[PDB]
Amino acid sequence: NKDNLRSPICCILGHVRTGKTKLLDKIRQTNVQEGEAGGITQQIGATYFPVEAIKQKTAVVNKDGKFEFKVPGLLIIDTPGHESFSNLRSRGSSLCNIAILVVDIMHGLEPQTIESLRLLRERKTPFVVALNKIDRLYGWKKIENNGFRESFALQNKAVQNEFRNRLDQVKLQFAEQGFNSELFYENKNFARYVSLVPTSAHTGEGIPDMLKLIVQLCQERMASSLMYLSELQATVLEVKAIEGFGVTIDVILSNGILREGDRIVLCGLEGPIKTNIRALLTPAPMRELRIKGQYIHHKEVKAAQGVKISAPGLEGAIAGSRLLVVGPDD
Ligand SMILES: Nc1nc2c(ncn2[C@@H]2O[C@H](COP(=O)(O)OP(=O)(O)OP(O)(O)=S)[C@@H](O)[C@H]2O)c(=O)[nH]1
Ligand SMILES: [Mg+2]
Repeated sequence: NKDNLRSPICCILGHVRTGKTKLLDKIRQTNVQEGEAGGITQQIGATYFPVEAIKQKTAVVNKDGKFEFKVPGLLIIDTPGHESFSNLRSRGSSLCNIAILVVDIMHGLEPQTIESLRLLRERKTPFVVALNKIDRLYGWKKIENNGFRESFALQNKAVQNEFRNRLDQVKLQFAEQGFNSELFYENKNFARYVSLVPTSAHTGEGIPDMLKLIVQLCQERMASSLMYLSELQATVLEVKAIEGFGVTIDVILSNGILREGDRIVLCGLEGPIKTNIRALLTPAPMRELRIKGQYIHHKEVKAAQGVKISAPGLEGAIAGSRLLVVGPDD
């Protein structure tokens, strides 16, 4: 049914300083990356992208306009690239229906790329690879926010030669790791072979191709079930004190529908916590949940979304705990 439609979850994974947060910043038109403490990503980030915005940002690679969008929206998960946060990467990976694996085209596959590849392989998660930082190709000239193929056609042959050498050795690296990969238009076996999207976080080039590709991951590679809403699933990302709201929880609503006044149960230090959802909040669209700002009050939220819950007795709450809704009787 057209209602009960579900927004899938996409996880961005990659080696440290590969441009994950920067790519998200370019799509969002924000500056989270500069703001980050320690100059690193240390927490899971949630941004919701309405399908309209995706249509906007994919216009250059879909100018006839006959490409089909059957998703209501897409929830996007940013993850830490550092070696230390294996656990956060694992959690994010557990949550996400599809993925973008970011590779620095200059460096190729690196240890955390390998780790992420194991994570994706183990949970059989459909993914595309973003060859980021293509502007670092010597003598690259920019057309802002343009499809990769269009701008690549305009490049000189030094740039094309460097690009195809790096592309070749990245393909050989993937082959060594047990993956057959292809440049996204060159791929004839979408099910078995991984599409590669050259991108620039600074220039925004290749991003429309990437967006349209994760969309096609949702429509073709992802299970049909997850196109539609189902029995509720939610996971606690964070526990924090917010003023006017006391101790609140940042939660990923993976499936189902969350409602205001719902009696919920989640896990705390020494045991279960049963309470009622007094306030159901989201960040503004195209904005991170962890980043503070304004909130939108909801009387219900449909999966998948990043939400903030205000409720009594959430002090003990544990991150990574599942969240359940308790029905009125028996
Ligand atoms: N030239 C160029 N630089 C980029 C590009 N993408 C990211 N960078 C630079 O690389 C650095 C790291 O970017 P960042 O967004 O923090 O990567 P990350 O994957 O999120 O890093 P982390 O979360 O694992 S710590 C930043 O200083 C950014 O300016 C790109 O496409 N082109
Ligand atoms: Mg980051």
